[PDB]
Amino acid sequence: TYAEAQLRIDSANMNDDITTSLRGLNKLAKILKKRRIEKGALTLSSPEVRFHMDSETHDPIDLQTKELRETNSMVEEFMLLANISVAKKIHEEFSEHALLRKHPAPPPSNYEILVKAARSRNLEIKTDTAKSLAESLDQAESPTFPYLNTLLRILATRCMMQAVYFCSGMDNDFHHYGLASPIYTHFTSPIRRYADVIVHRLLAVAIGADCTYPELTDKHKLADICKNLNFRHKMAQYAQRASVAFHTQLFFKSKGIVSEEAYILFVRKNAIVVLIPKYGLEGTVFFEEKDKPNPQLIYDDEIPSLKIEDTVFHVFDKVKVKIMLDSSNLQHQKIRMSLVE
RNA sequence: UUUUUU
Repeated sequence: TYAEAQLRIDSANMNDDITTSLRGLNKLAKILKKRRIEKGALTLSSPEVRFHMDSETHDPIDLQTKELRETNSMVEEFMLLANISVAKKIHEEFSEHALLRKHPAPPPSNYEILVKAARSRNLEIKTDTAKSLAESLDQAESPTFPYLNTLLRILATRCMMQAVYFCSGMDNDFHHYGLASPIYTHFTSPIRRYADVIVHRLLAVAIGADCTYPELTDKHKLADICKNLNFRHKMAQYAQRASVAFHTQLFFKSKGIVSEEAYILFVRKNAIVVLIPKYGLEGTVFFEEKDKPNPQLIYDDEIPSLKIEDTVFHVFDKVKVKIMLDSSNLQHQKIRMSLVE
């Protein structure tokens, strides 16, 4: 486990051969930490959630967000090293009939809204490439609150394109935007991915360690397999996110009408969507349908600020929110937030 | 709607 191995490595007290090997792995992982950001890789994942149960495991009680250890980043960068190695290997051997994974180049319009939000904030951001963006974003640690930096990171995480698997025979372009590497594929999970199963098959047929067949090298069939595995992949995150949304509703439903103070992260034309860190979820409140006459809303586009007769709301602010679940229709049990006039 | 373990 991670806590036990962390106490193994971080204490020089317990010393078998396995812990010595893990300390050597950590010393190599700090060199990977040296080269890591200098490659141009971004490790800025979305705000996660973890339920913790009760005496029954069917109604979980509390909601906790895990703080990551360094050994997670260690096995991360080792699997990145393995994937880069096998990608260059299959590129050298079978660049016409291998399964590769790309991240397309995003338009700068998705970065320009973030640059406008940084202009409202205390920081300028270069939208040229991932290198200058990551360097100017990592230099933006404000002593007012580091969680404003965290909100900037998750808003940058919101602004990306959808990576996919592709066959090279049918079509060509192999660059990857997110990892700042020229070519990439997945290899290190053949238990839970069929793409890694065909990666193992093509690598075993590549060095001649096992027999390949002509159905394993036909390109159009593979392109169809890449379309199928791209379709199956985007549905799975939809299912997982709907699952955590449903469970979250159950948790909220049995905690009555509790409330928080949250941070506003995105602004609607006539509504605003915020984040609550204590439960760590996203939630929108609409300012158009339960509202007064339209002159109480004044909206700007250069800076998306919404102005009321009392005060103009801005991004990255502590606000007054509540949690109430609606069941106006039994379909789509939805989380409503607040009411103001 | 990258990314690594489930």
